Amino acid sequence: AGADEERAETARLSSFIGAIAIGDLVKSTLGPKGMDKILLSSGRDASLMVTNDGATILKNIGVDNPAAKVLVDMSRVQDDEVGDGTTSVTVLAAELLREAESLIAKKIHPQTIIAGWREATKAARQALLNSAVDHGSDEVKFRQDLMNIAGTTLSSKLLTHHKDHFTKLAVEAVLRLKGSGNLEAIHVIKKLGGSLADSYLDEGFLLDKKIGVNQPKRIENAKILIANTGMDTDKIKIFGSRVRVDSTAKVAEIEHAEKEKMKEKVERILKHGINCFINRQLIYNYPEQLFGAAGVMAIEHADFVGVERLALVTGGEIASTFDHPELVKLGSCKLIEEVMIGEDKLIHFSGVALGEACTIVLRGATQQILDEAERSLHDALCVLAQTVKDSRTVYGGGCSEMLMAHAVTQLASRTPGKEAVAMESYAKALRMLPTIIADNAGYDSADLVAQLRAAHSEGKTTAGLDMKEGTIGDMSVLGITESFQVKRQVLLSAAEAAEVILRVDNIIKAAPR
Amino acid sequence: AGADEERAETARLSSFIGAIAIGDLVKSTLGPKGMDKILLSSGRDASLMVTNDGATILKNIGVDNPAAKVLVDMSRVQDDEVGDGTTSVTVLAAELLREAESLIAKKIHPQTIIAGWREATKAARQALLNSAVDHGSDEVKFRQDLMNIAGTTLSSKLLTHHKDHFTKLAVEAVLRLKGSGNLEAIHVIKKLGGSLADSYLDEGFLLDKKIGVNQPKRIENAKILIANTGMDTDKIKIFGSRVRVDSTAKVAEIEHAEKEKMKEKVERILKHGINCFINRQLIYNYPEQLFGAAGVMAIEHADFVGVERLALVTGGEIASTFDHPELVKLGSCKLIEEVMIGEDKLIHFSGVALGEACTIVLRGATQQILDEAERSLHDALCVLAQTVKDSRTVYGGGCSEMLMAHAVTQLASRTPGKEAVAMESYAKALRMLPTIIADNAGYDSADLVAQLRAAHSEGKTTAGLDMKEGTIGDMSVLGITESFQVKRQVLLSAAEAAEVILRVDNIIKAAPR
Repeated sequence: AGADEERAETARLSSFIGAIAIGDLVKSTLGPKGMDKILLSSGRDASLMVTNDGATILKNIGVDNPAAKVLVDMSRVQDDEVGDGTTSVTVLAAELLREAESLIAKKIHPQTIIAGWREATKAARQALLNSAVDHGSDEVKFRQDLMNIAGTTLSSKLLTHHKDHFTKLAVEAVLRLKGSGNLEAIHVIKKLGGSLADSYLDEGFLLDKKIGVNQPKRIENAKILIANTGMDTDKIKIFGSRVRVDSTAKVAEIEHAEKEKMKEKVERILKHGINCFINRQLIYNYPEQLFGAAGVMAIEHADFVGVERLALVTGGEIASTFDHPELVKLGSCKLIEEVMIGEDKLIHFSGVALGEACTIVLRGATQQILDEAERSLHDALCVLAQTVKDSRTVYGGGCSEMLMAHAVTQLASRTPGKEAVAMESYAKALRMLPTIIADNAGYDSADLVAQLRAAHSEGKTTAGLDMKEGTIGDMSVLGITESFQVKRQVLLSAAEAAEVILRVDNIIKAAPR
Repeated sequence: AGADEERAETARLSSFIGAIAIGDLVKSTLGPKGMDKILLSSGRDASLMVTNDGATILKNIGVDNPAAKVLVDMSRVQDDEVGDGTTSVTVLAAELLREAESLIAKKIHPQTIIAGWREATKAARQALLNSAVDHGSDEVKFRQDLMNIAGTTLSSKLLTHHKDHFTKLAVEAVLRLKGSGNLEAIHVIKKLGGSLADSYLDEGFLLDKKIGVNQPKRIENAKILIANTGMDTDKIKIFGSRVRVDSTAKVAEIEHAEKEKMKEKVERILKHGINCFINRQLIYNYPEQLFGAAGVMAIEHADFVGVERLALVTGGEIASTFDHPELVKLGSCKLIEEVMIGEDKLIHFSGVALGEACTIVLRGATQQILDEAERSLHDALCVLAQTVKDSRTVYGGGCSEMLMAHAVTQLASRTPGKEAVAMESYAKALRMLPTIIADNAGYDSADLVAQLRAAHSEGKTTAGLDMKEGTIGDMSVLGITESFQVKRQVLLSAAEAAEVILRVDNIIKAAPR
């Protein structure tokens, strides 16, 4: 914010360079046959993280001075709105900058060209409802639940040999989730034990905390108690001061007063039959001895985020002062256990009556490759949730991109003068995607482009790029699909992201999320 | 002393340089195709200020020694009477200085030449009587409310693709505003999302605070409580002074006394069914636990300005001590809730019975330019208030400037030789405006000048510069008009502001501190 004012040819360059740098790397990550990239960095890193998620690495690091971090930051909101699919939105935005070089020859007002985006809105709209896509998504569904798009998201991913099976699991998770109540209460955690499943579906919530060395091993017909206020007692406001006493015999009454807090907790805890206590904060030591004899399992410093999800699950409770027990607290009673899972001990909450919220647990052999499950897993939750609400999708594998390109070529001749060259340039941008997908397949890129264009022109929406084949094939059999709004938003977002580059001279940061 | 001293050519020149420097930055700003400017300076500035409105930026900063700050100050008096819309008054005054170069081809007394300023008065009258203007815009008004001047103020702003729709909305806001109420209760915030409307009109008030993580999600048949005094207790008007109590046993009573403040609050609260509590200041912790269990949503440290506006809307209240809830307070009861409109959550107050005090919330793409709208809408409220009050307007798009220019050319020849040279210089000043509006359009400036003059001299006031066409067109169809007093004052103000600089010869500065 101190200066570094750049104009026209050089200012354009800073954005232009940012777009080209990002485009080649994200480029290798598209399609069923994606390429893994290894990153090395110093200071609070430790090792090479292999991520083939075009958005995860970009979010993690803001490496340098040029403007692109905000453009990158934006893709996550897109994830919120529709998710990842396969990364492609960033690539299209970068490629319109390529013909900026052609424009120097044009030599008038770059802003005048910006008009083409006003037409770009038309292009976004024309693409919309002309694609001819899938139909159905009835609700729950028997065999269309998955073995489709999640597989596509993971096809580019290394884990597919084992994870194609657990990618399948994710849709079961979405079916329970759907109804009235938004996106809430979804939690999943990694484990180091190995099994031919690589995942377990928990009917309840997974935590990872323990009361202490002593206490009963298992509880039956468990009741749940949640307290806002801590077990600790002493200071308050209007302290009563710091004390000295006349015989050190009265210091004992102070000790006695502590016992009263212990007694209230045990006397009404017993009537309920209390099997487990969960508190989101520090716990006072005296009650700890009490809980072990009673036969009650308590949790010290339980995290608040886990608790809120649990409340929806159990049926909730009204959390206040120690009066909180019995009726003011609602507790589910199926099964609460501390269960050893092949090695690292954890606590399992299960059998929730509500059914609205559930937790997913992962297992594996034990290596860098097994850790990618955490990487892949974040991606799986978002893809499926989007598929239900949009109720619309598009054909993947580049099928969508070639058809649109045929239509846009016509447009450049149509538009007047100055607009026509700029509109034309946007059209040729779509051409690179077919080439990028073919090259990584191990087949000659030049042959692929021509054959691809002929099939899309013909009118078959299903036909697309088949990398294993090396030619063009039927995308629908493959099961590669993209959500409808991913394409709808990218067209509008690319247009509003590219325009800002030429128009604002002074950059840096501050504002909304 | 050692102070800067200048004579003849240099003294005049310092004034001369200040006028030229301002004109180049301001020229981009004028008319339906204006440019956004960002100025950065170090220290006592903090962040980038980009102001579309020319008057606001000049006032703010006194960058250097050369005099121009006083000329700038005059624009604000104009602003109270009318001000904004588009800025053109400053530009015209600056160009009058360029012809002074020709004045050296004379040499003794500029004051006889100064007769031109008197001549300028003659020019002002011609503008004010000629043309046709507009009449009514009498009060409330159904279709003449907007799609006129507000659109034009916005036209110089880039956002006007979807924005012009937003400008149209603002007149409805002024209709409620106007009356004996004066200028009060108007608040506007833009939000993340994507819709064609890009804006929502809220009959109530928009706020951004939360009681805490806990509390009911939505309140229905809401009762609103506003308190002047905080929930904090320990002071009073009579202290009971510094506290030391003979032993530790008594301090227990004091804690219990605190409970009475908690308890009084609940007893009054339950009968009413209180759904929301808003306090302007720090809030004591004990009540916070109470509100959550009850099912009441409270707001901590709410801004006072928002509160006053709300009182007029709800029906008001006598916000005193805890005796405050019930009949002494009036609470509107439609619906108060926390809503995630998109991906950012805010609290919405709506459904006010009174009907006169509304809040406007805007939707945009996701980045600065949208905040530009925050800039523009605030400006908009002032524009509408003046247009109705003035009851006078002129045609926009530079239509006004060319007509006056045709009349002034005759005047130069009409006067005797020396008067004619000075008289013609004022006349040519009007010529640059047609050129300035056309140049930012993206069309060659020279072609535009010849065609424009021919249409105005014909006798058609409505005809003007059409940037969208690339030639000239009918201004009236567009719906672009400028407030009438901007023209009276600029011509009257321009003469004496510039004149004081010339009237003093050989400015000499010396012998100070």
